[PDB]
Amino acid sequence: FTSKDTYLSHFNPRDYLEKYYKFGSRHSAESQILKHLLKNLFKIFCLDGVKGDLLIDIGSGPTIYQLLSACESFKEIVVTDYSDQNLQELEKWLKAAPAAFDWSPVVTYVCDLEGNRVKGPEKEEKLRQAVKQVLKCDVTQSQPLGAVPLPPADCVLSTLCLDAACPDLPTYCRALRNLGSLLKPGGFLVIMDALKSSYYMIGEQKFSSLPLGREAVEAAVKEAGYTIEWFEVISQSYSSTMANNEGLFSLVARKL
Ligand SMILES: Nc1ncnc2c1ncn2[C@@H]1O[C@H](CSCC[C@H](N)C(=O)O)[C@@H](O)[C@H]1O
Ligand SMILES: CN1Cc2cc(F)cc3c2N(CC3)C1=N
Repeated sequence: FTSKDTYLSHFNPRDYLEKYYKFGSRHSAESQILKHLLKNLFKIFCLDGVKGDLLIDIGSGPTIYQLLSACESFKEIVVTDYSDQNLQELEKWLKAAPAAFDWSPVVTYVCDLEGNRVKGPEKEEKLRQAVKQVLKCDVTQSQPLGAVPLPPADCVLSTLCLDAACPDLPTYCRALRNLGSLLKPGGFLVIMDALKSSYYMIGEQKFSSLPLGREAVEAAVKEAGYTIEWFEVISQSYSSTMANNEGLFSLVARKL
């Protein structure tokens, strides 16, 4: 399995954003999946009653797409990744660096799902002010943020991280409990990840992915102290040149 040092030495954040998050008129498997993720995260943070004071995002990578509907429903967003270089990319955007990744196609798509109430500029300034803390993170540790003081959060979010981060089910189920340590009892857990998948590519470079099915996922979340409110499985896959998944699951859970 890809080790944490392989993420520190070889995970290229600029390449990663270019292969997966360049929203494209040409209807790429990647654009479709991104459109799938974007309409689910709107559904969860805007239509459903998923709102709170504090949202922690775990495995943020170099991406801000998972936070664009979230910032409508939370006052404070803390973003985390195990890879510093990833957190360095994220911050470029937060600072509105003119060398930050261009997200606006995505910001336009979301500004649309939310019924054009706001322009691109002012949905971007909602997210920037919402993100209060950018922190090192590790889902294998029982205190994944280490020493860092944080109030109990109302929602933990993890997009396409825990498949990347966990060599096996025991580790996977351990990681779920550990994110619960950051959550108020009856606090929301949101996970969007790949189903039946062993790898994904960032350019020439190969990264493992925990190969796990519908049953295994939903079993681990119960084990970890959660009750599932909704669970969803789309059959849409990544390009065959990039990933070997059979689909993607989304879930909203609660902490017993
Ligand atoms: N043990 C670990 N703890 C925390 N993050 C980890 C980890 N192992 C890998 N990661 C991070 O998990 C991420 C997987 S890529 C996911 C990026 C983004 N959330 C998206 O949905 O596209 C990488 O940024 C990698 O650095
Ligand atoms: C963007 N993707 C693509 C992808 C496809 C896949 F099948 C499995 C995994 C990924 N990962 C994590 C695990 C990502 N971070």
